[PDB]
Amino acid sequence: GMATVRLLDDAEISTLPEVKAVFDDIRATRGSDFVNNIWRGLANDPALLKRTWEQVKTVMVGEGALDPLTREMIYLAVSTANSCSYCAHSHTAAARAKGMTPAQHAEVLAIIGLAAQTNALVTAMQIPVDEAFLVD
Amino acid sequence: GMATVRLLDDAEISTLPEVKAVFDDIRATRGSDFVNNIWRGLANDPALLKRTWEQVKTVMVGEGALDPLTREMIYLAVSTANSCSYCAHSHTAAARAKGMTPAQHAEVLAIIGLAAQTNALVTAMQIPVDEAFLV
Amino acid sequence: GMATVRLLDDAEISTLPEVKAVFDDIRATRGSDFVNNIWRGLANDPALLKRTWEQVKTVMVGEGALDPLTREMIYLAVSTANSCSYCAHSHTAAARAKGMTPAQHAEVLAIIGLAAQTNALVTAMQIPVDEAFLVD
Amino acid sequence: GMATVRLLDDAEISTLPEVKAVFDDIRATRGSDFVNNIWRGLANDPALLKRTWEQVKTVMVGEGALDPLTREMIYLAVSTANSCSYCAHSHTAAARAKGMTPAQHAEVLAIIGLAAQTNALVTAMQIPVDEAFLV
Amino acid sequence: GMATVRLLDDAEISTLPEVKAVFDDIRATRGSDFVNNIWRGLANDPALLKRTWEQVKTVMVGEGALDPLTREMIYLAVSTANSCSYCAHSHTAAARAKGMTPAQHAEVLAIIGLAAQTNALVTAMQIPVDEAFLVD
Amino acid sequence: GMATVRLLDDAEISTLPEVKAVFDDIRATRGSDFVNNIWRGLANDPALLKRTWEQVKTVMVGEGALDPLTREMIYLAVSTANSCSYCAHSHTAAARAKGMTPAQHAEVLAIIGLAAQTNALVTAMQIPVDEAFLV
Ligand code: NA
Ligand code: NA
Ligand code: NA
Repeated sequence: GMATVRLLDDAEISTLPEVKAVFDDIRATRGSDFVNNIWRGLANDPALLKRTWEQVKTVMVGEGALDPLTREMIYLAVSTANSCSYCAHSHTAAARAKGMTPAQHAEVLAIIGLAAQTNALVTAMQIPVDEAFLVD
Repeated sequence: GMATVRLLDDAEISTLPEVKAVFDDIRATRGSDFVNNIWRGLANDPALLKRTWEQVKTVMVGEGALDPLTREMIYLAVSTANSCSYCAHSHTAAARAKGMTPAQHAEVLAIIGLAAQTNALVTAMQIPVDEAFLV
Repeated sequence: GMATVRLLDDAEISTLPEVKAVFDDIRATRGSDFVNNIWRGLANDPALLKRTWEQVKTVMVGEGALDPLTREMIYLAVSTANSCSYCAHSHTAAARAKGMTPAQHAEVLAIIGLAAQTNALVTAMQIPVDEAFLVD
Repeated sequence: GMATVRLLDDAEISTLPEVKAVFDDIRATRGSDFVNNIWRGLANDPALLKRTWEQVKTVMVGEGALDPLTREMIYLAVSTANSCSYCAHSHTAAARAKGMTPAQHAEVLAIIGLAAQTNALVTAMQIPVDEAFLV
Repeated sequence: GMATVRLLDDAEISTLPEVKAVFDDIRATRGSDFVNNIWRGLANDPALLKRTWEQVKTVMVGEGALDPLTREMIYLAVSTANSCSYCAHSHTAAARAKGMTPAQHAEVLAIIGLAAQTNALVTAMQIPVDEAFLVD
Repeated sequence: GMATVRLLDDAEISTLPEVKAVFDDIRATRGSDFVNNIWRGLANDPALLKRTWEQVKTVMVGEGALDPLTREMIYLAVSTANSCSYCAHSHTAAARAKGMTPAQHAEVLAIIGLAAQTNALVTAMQIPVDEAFLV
């Protein structure tokens, strides 16, 4: 296929208790029977699959200091700066599912573009850290 | 110096009308006298200085989609993923000044670490885009 | 095509002695008549093609401090961190050809994910280098 | 300070039972008293500290696919390609402590430089994936 | 489609004065009726579209310290180092349109490869900045 | 030290015939006695030192497609986008020594910032490649 690993289908996963447990938890957690490809590739290693899902579930689900949409927008900006194409798609879809409006999307993009610009400029100028930033 | 350009000080900026216009605008906009070093470096090219500041005002300052703190936390996240040291400092400072609490900072860091990991894993596996995402 | 440069075929390469010399050496070295696309794009500039191949041959082939499989796993991790999609494919194939097991692959992935995480966290925290790391 | 978070010292960690549990576990695991600064930064968020340490133990410590040194050299390579200065230092130190010799270090650097170059060249040419790799 | 945003067509754009103004300026500036996809995705947010185009027009068009071809080659090298696949294509096409020869292209590639190599080596070695570089 | 390898000084290089050959060649090539620290780090692996220098001479030095300054400015741009601090310094210095003026430096920075922004925006939107670019 196009991944460097096999993408496991539901039929195979039902024969793999460790993997089925994780996939059913994803579905129960997300409120949808759709589980996206990232998980189907991680499924080749049950231990990694569970470590990754447990993190995602802890960080991105439940009460916390930031609302779920805000968390997805941060995830989307990070995915972009890391130039992960799949991640740009999945987290844009997830942001939309968590209520991201066109207006909000446009602003997220604007920030990602501006930040990339100023980051590059700072790096080219080798701006030293202001001493005011270093006070305890 | 330590930068690859000179960092213009206030004394020099006094006699540079196009540049003082921006520094005045920055100070008038942030309510403070302190202008950080990025701007002092950009000041070598008054046009680029103006363009950069205009973008920052439009995107970052005022009524808009997202609150100022949310914008700043997205800005911090980008700065980290792009590996810019100065920028991590500057935008951690900005987010705090815009009211980022310890609790919020901890969750931003957790999201940044987690996204770094999944991004890396997806890239290694070369996961193709779900047809669902394309409809 | 899809590359920003032409991909040279065997028929054309046989008319180009400088390029044919390199391609035949790749085949002799690798023990296979298959030469992958990277080389076919580099072939547009014979000098660059030979500089690149000579490096690859020196670093990745022959006795050295690390075994060939270990070298490919490092190459694969680097390719990933540099987000080169083609390189993720080619070096996963090369790692497999050099004996990488499913278990080993899963561990390489695990390290790449964990390292990306801790690298990001360190960068966000701007952790200063421990003085113990700086002793001569 | 120089970090964007405080680096908890042993005195503070003494009275932080969830955090001392991890520092004790780290020390008990590495056989040494020295815990590097990354952990002291992570200690501000005891949960993230625990999660990060659990991953490191599972992936990096003990019987597994690859020897500990090989794991460390892959970790070093990633850290370099991601451009993390602290991490280059920390994992060069770890690899040496796990027995990386001058000769091995030189070859890792050579591979890292070479991969950087070919990755860059492939990206510029936008080489499509061979159909062979997809069967 | 394949973008995470809609790509606006000419028919729709003619109903959107703000967006049509920008697109016609691109065409007038570039001397061609072809406007590439980046602009059609930015078109979902007129304000961002105009901010981006105004920058591009100011920096990349008109008299300045560097000739237009040189500007495109720098843009292409940056795009590559940022691993933006679309940008590698568009700026290679733009460089060619501004007169880039095969010989020049090969040299740009050579520099991009070499720089990526030395940058990686310096980073792995953590080479400290020579004091000679720090004199005012 | 501050580097993860030792930086060989001229005294050590005196008695290292393969390495002095390169340092002599570098100095003979640049017309100057000053050899920057990158080479002193590479000198730990004489073979890698030689390979790296051979590439630099072939690509960067002499008659070729592009003038030496243009090559250096492309090299600077790459170094910035790859986020290498030392390299930003070294290649800003090289470009100046090869005649980069304030005006040229300002435009390089402007291009680097602009490309960073559009690259980021294209990646976020996942713009597909125009069929025009593929004919
Ligand atoms: Na002054
Ligand atoms: Na204390
Ligand atoms: Na000495």
